[PDB]
Order: sequence, then C-alpha cells, then structure tokens
Amino acid sequence: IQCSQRMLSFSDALLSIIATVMILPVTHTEIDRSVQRLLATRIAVYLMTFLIVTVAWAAHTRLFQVVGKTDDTLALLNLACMMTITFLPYTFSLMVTFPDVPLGIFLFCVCVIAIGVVQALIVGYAFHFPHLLSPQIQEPLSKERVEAFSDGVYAIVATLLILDICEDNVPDPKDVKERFSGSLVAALSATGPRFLAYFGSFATVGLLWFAHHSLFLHVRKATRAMGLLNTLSLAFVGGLPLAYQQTSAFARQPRDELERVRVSCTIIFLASIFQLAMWTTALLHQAETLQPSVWFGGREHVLMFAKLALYPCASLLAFASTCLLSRFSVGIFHLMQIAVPCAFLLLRLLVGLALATL
Amino acid sequence: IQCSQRMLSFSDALLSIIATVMILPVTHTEIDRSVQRLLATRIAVYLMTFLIVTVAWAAHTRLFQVVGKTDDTLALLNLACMMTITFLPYTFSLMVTFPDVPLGIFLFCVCVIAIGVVQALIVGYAFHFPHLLSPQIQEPLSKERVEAFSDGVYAIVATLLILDICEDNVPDPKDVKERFSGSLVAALSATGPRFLAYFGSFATVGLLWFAHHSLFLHVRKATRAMGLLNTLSLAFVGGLPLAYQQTSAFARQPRDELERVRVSCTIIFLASIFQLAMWTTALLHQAETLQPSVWFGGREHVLMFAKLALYPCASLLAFASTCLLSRFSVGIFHLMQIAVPCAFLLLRLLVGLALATL
Ligand SMILES: Nc1ccnc(-c2cccc(-c3cc(N)ccn3)c2)c1
Repeated sequence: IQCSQRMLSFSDALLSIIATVMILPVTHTEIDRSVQRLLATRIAVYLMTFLIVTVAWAAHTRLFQVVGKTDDTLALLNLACMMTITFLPYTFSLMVTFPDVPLGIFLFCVCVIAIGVVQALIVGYAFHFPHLLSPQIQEPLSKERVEAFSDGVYAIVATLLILDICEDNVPDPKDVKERFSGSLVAALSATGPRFLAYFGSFATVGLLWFAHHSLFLHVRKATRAMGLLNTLSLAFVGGLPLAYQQTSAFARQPRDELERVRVSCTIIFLASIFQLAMWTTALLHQAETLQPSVWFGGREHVLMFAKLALYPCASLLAFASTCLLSRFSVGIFHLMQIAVPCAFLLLRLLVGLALATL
Repeated sequence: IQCSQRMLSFSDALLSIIATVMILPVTHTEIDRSVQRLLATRIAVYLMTFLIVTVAWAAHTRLFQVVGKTDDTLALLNLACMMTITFLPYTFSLMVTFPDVPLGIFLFCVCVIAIGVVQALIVGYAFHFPHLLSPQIQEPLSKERVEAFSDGVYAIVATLLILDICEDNVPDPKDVKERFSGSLVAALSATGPRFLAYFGSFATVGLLWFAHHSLFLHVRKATRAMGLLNTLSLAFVGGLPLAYQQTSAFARQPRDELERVRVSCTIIFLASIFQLAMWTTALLHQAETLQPSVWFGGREHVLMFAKLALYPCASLLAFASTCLLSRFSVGIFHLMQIAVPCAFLLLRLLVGLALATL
C-alpha cells in the first residue's frame, strides 16, 4: 500500500500534455481562403481531441476515486493506461482526415477498447485485494484532480509561444551578416512583433489562472456541472495564443486589424465567461459547495464576484468599442490589456471605493 | 492569507516546461561531420540551460520557504517572477550563439538582474506584513517542490516523441494516393520506425519514473546533495528520446548499429546511475532522511536497492555485450528492452527467489 497522491499528480501531468497536443498545429499555421478552411478544420480537430481526452481523464478521475491507495503493481498498470491514452489525439486525426477508409475508425475503436481493457484490469486487481480499496467501498469530482489538470493546461498554454521563440526565432549568424548588415539589434528588432505576442499571451493566461486560483481556494466540493464548464473554459483558453499571434501580425488594411481584435476579444470572453458560470453554478448550492467566507452577504462575496467578472466585462467593452467607435478600438484593446493587470493588482481598493460610492 | 500549495505547484509546472525547452531542437535534428558538430553544440546548450533554469528553480524553492503563506498581491508578484525566468533559455542561447557581440551578455545580465529585483520585491513585501511569513522566521529542500519539478520533467520527456508524431507524421491524403498507391496501410507501415521509438522511449522514461516515485515516497527530508544529484539525473533523462530515435534509424553498416547501441546504453546508465547515487547518498544519513522501513536491514531495504539498481546493472550488460559479443549485441538490446518491464512487474517475486538461493 502506498499514498496515491503523487501517482495521480503525474497522471494529470501527462493528460494535460496529451489533451492540448493538437493546439500546436493550430498555432504553427502560417498566414487566404484555403488557409481559412485549413485553419478551421485544425481548430475543429483541436476542440474534438480536447474533449475526447478530457472524458478519458474524467474516467480516470472516477476510476481511482474507488481505489483509495496504490501499490507497486497498480503503478505499472497505471502507466500502461496512460500509454494507451496518448494515442487518441493521433488516431482521431487519422480518422477525420480519412473518413472513407474503414481502417481509420478501426484504429480509433481499437484504442478506446485498449483503454477499457487496461482499466478493467485495474479495477479487477483492486477487488482481488480489498485493502487497496477506499474505506467507503471497502457524483462529485475530486477537487485535486480538477486543480492539477487545470494547472497543467494553463502552463502549456501560457508558454506555447515562447517555446516557438526559443527554437525558431533565434537569429542565425549568416543571416545577421547578410540581411541585417551585421547588426544584431536589427535582427532582434525584426522579431519584435513575436515577442509582444508572448508578453500579452502570458499576461492574459497568467491572470485568467489567477482568477481560477482564487476561485478554487473557496470551493469545498466540485460537481459534474462545474467540471464540464471548467473543461469548456480550458478548451477556449487554448485558442488565446492563436488570437494574440494574429493580432500582432501585420495588417494590410484597417478592416483586417478590426476583425482580428474582434476575434481576440471573443476568445477572452468565452474563456472567462465559463469561470463566472462556475461561480454562479456553485452559488446555486452554496450550502454544500463553498466556504462560508463567500456566501451571500459574506465578507469576500463582492470581491470574488468582481475578480471573475473583470474579463467578461473588459472584453465586452472592447468588443462594443469595436462595433461602435470603429477607430479608437485598437487603442482601447491595447489600453485594456495594460489596464486589466492594474485592476487585478488594485482590486481590493478599487472595489472598496466603489462600495463607498454606491 | 491563502495557502500557497497550489500556487507553488503551478510554478513548478512552468519551470519544468522551461527547463526542458532546449531539448526540442536536439530531437528535431535530422540525420555527416557537420551534423555531428551541430548536434554536439545543441546538446551542450541543452545541458547548460537545464542547469541554469534549475539554478533559478532552486532559488525559487528557497525563497518561498520563507514566505509561508500568500495573498492576492503575492500571487501577482509570483507571476511576474515566472514571466522573467521564461527568458533564460532564449537569452542564454543568444549569448552563446554570439560570443563576440557584447549585446548578448548584456541581455543575460539584464534578465538575471530582473529575477533578482522581483524576488527582492517579494521578500520585501512579506517582511512588511509579518503574518505572511513562516512561523519559524516570523539547507534541506522542500520535498514537494522536488517531486513536482521531477514529475513534470518526466511528463514532458516521456511524451516528447508522441507530440511530434501527432503533429508531423499524419499521412497526407495526396501523398498516400501518389507515393503509396492509395493504400493507407502502406503509408502507416512506412511510419513504423517512428512508432517503435515512442514505445521504448515511454517505457524506459516511464519505468525510470516508477523507480523515482518509489524512492521519493520513503524519504523524510531531501538534501542539497540529493537535489543536485536529482538535477543531473533529470538532465540526462532528457536525452532518452534522442537515444531511441537514433537506434531505430536505418543503419547503412553494422558498425553504425553498434555505435548507436553504445550511445543509447550510455544515456540509460547515466540517467539511472544518479538515481542510485541519490539512494546511496541518503543511506549515509538514514536516521534523518528515510523511512525506518528502508534502513539497512529493514523489511523493504533489499527490495528498494534492486528496483533502483536494475537499470544501472542491466545497462552495463547491454554495453558489455556490445564490446565482447559484437554480433548478438543488437539482439540483446532489443530483448533487454522487452525484459526490463517484466522484471519490474515481477520484482517482488524475483527478489524472493534470489534471497532463497543465496
Ligand atoms: N509544447 C511543445 C512540445 C513539443 N514540441 C513543440 C514544438 C515547438 C516548436 C516547433 C515544433 C515543430 C516540430 C516539428 N517536427 C515540426 C513542426 N513544428 C514543435 C512544442
């Protein structure tokens, strides 16, 4: 018998890697009609493979909620399960790209059966040894597994763009001599747009997590509904690097710039509206879901509501500005990107002043 | 005040992603003298940046051992620190690639100073509010931080090859029609060498984690020496995806097959020998570093040593057979790969049989 905490922590460390695998082809597309069609299908494949893996992760979370502890043999079998799930993103992509060929669906079916067989072995082993079962066995989701998966997914998504910078955007000496007259600074400057995208992408996904971090500190017990929205929250957060990378790219006409800013704001709203939904959904059954410091009329109630609702409000103002002003919108988008971090920093005083004003 | 357990775990998720960033160029190198020189420098940079980032991570662990708890302001500041450290891999690569130009060294000095001031702010903020410091203040490394970083590193390292397969090696419908006569099976079969690389890489990297996980469950209190040896163990584990990719590559002459097996066996020995070194180092101060269940003469003592010493001992035989046999060497390596997982599965039975014989 062994404590299962770490074995699972590693388990979600792999899944977050696998779930977000298909985002990499999305962000690596190079910038028209054919590109748009290609970009759409890549995005569609990403969302599908994210949910499929998430269901497999969900089954694992439930499966190991029964097996309270772990031993040497189960750890080996657990690895075989994870080794089995790592094929879903590839197998699915083959299936969609090849709907006519029956081989594609067969591989997809084989993989799903393989995951089931390994899990069937895992549960069988546990029953054969009652001391490996949870005391209850000897709806709610485990909170740690939701936390650990979320932390991973954000870390990959936050740092996607830099990994591309560290690899493909390191100047090569020969080009420096030829196309930059031997000036290193010029070579770095030509890469400046790509560096701004990373700064914005990290700041957004860096703060979106901060709202998530403070939300789940006061959550007593997650629920299936909260987990499902959380999955939808993270699914869209994966598109943020794509959004920012598009915004910083050169625009031939002002209409091109406006359209991209509309696209970028849409994903930020979708990513953070569901975090607000989780708060509201918890409020419905707050008696059994949240700490008593965030109940209706509680001390932190007003603070938490604002903290989650800032991005939904900020994004709508940016989107509304695009529709109405049509000329200062780009400045507002950049201005808000610099203002939102300040609002998060001064949230305590800002809300207190507002309460006095009201 | 807030519990920092989740906040730190996120920082270790970011750092593990950052430390092993430079391994991606290493494994993307395509297969002669120039390539050897190009491959050597890439491996040299990867080893350096891993040590630099781990040095940054080591400071982070010590810093936040003084900041016991956290609140809203600290969480934002911690994010600032991560934003700064995510540039060390890129800035260092710029410095090395351009030793002559003084700009590169200036950026590296700037980035390092940036981390210093941000940490200076955090320590200053905590001292301003005594209640946010640890009770002791208001050498040993925190165990959880060592595990979280280690689990991340194995997760990225284990799945490195698959993320490349899901992205680069999905058959092209037009190519299948042209270069494979429209037979999907032919296209997938041409990909077979790449898949066998992933099978071994996951198992070898996967089973190394299982040995690592078993060790760190029985350790009371990590130590600086253990942390340093752990860092070296992870640094070489990053080379396993490279090793198995080379072995599976087509060989023009048998001597090439022999050379690749020597390198592949070497990396496994270096990766696993240091995990044995951690065990040996801990035993020196067993009274204050390990469970009594793994002391000299303990119930599990013999079992643990076999589990860690399996790969170091198994690897030498694969290398030894290379020099002596020279014709069954390649066969032995393949058989050994299918043999070690069985030995790990049946370790408890195998050790019992050996004890009875002795
Ligand atoms: N977060 C990760 C994990 C693993 N790999 C990457 C990555 C980064 C940059 C480029 C490529 C790439 C590799 C190719 N062989 C072909 C085309 N792009 C992969 C990112």
